[PDB]
Amino acid sequence: MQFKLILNGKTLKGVITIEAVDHAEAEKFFKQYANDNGVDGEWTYDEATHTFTVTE
Ligand code: NA
Ligand SMILES: [Zn+2]
Repeated sequence: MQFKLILNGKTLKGVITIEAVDHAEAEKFFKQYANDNGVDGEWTYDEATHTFTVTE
C-alpha cells in the first residue's frame, strides 16, 4: 500500500510517499522518521487518502 507524509515545517516543506506492506509498518516508519529528524509538530492522519501531516 502507498502512504504519504506532508511535512509543514517552519523552514522545511516536504512530501514523502512510501510503499508499506501494512498500516502498522507505515505508522512505525513515520514514527521513526519523526525521531530521526527531530520533528516536533502536530499530527493528523486521513485514512481515506493514506495521508499523514505534521505541522511544526
Ligand atoms: Na523546519
Ligand atoms: Zn488503509
